[PDB]
Order: sequence, then structure tokens, then C-alpha cells
Amino acid sequence: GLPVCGETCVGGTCNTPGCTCSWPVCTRN
Repeated sequence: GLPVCGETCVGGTCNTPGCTCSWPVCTRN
């Protein structure tokens, strides 16, 4: 739930391990 992945996901997918797309920002927990 936290935007601490240093990654955006405009296209809908995140590449950082443990991160998922809270569109359009990658989040972890």
C-alpha cells in the first residue's frame, strides 16, 4: 500500500519485486 518502489505503472504492470500496480503508481503493502 506504500509508494516506495521508485516505479510508476502507467501501462498497468510493475517490474520491481514485491511491488504491484496501484494504478498508476507501484506500491508495496
